[PDB]
Amino acid sequence: EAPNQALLRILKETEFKKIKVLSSGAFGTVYKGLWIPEGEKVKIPVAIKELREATSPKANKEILDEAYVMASVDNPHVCRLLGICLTSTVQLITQLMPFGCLLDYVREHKDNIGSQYLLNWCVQIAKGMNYLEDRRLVHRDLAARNVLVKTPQHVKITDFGLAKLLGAEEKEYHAEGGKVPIKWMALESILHRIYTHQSDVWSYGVTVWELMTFGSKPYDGIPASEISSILEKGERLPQPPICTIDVYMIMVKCWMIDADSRPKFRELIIEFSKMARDPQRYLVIQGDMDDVVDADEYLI
Ligand SMILES: CN[C@@H]1C[C@H]2O[C@@](C)([C@@H]1OC)n1c3ccccc3c3c4c(c5c6c(n2c5c31)CCCC6)C(=O)N=C4
Repeated sequence: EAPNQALLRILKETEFKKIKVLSSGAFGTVYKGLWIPEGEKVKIPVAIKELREATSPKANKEILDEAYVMASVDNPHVCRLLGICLTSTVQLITQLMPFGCLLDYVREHKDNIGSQYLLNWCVQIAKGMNYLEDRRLVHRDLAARNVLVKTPQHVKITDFGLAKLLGAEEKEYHAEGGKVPIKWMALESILHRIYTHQSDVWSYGVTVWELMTFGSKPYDGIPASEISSILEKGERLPQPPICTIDVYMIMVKCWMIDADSRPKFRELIIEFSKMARDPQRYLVIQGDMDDVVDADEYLI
């Protein structure tokens, strides 16, 4: 329907100086870096992603898909794509999220994370997702590992490696085979490989649980083959200790079998917002260079 007029920006390799690896693995490597366009007199902290070295024409098709998706989103709670670089090895340039991945941030900081933070993150992610829903986009890989931390007060949804743009009002996405995170998935997904905005809500549910348990592993133990039967059984994840029944009851709703019974992201924004006005009522926690510009201030 609506034409996608997003701009894809092609950047010169000599406009950005790498600085250090921040993570390599199966997927590839990610660099901390600076982007210093033309004469513009700005330096922009960036992360440079290079889907390994291996230039198999499979690895460039995928990174180009991510870039497609990331170029089509503009929201405070969704990660910023700056452009791509067309070297032999094709590089994704995104905004640096210095504090890293939110899952590691909760593990690394429990003893210092208060309810105000937990509830604010929940609101911010719900905003990111509500906005993806507006852009008729289905994330399919929402999990705490895929949300990054720009500042502890500001998180952004990332990893669009599995995301799909729903074509002409095509209610649900029918997927191929291939590796898929089972423990974060709606049931109608694990069984029929259907993916809906409502199935994203489910993973929102597990994402919140990962936050409230400070980074625990969903169904730690249970191998992935059981997960479907276990959920048909009516079993769900346990109420985290810090969690009031108010909060946990919202998790549980994300995990209903009737997809349309679960809450809409716009509703999750509201509920978590109300809770964020009085955090200690809802979560019970012991103790409770010169020309640098952030990407979020660098517009064109
Ligand atoms: C566990 N999740 C990973 C940690 C990581 O590799 C991944 C693939 C994962 O996260 C989504 N990843 C991306 C994957 C797809 C698009 C963008 C990123 C990405 C970015 C950044 C990452 C950082 C770290 N990853 C960063 C980034 C590791 C910690 C330092 C910063 C960053 O600063 N801006 C973008």
